[PDB]
Amino acid sequence: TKYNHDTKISSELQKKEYKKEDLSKINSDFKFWLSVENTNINYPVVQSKDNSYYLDKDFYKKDSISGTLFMDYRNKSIDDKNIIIYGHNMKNKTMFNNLNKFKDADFFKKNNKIKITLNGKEFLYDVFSAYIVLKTNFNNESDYQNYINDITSKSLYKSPIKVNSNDKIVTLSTCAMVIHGRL
Repeated sequence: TKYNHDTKISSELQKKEYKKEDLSKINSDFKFWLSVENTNINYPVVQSKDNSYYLDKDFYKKDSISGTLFMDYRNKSIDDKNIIIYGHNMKNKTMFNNLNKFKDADFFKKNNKIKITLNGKEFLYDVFSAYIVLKTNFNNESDYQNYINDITSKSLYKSPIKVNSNDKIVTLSTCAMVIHGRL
C-alpha cells in the first residue's frame, strides 16, 4: 500500500468531517461531502468558476496530481436536475478509481448508493447506470426526459430502478468511467 502526501491530506479531511468541523473555513470553494457505498469514495467536493482548476490543486489549493473532487461550475443548487462531480482515476485505488467497481455486474445489481452530506443533511442517490465513454441546463422536461432515456440505455447493465422526469440525478465522471444516481 502506497502512502504519500495526497493520501495523508485526504484521510485527514475525512477525519475533520467525522469531527463535524466546517471545511469551508479551510476552502471557501467547499460545497458538500460526497461518499459512495462500498467504495473508498469519501471525499470533499468543491466548486470553481470552471471545470479545470481543481484538476491539479488539492483542497488546500496546493499542487496535487490527485486534485480534489469538484462539481461542474454550472451547477447552482441541490435542486438542480443533474448534479455533476468530476474526479480523477488515480492508480492508488483512490479518488474516483472505485467507479470501475460498477463494471462488475453483481456490484451493479447490488444497490450501492451515492450519498451527499450538506449542512447536516443526507441526500441519497440510487445508482441506475454505469458505462464507459454531461448537460446541466435542461430547457424543459422534454430535453431532461430525453436525457434520462439517453443514459438509461448507455448503461452496461440494465438497472431495476426506473427513473423519470420527477427524479433528480447525480453524475460522477472521470477526467472514462461514468455512473448516474437518482433521487
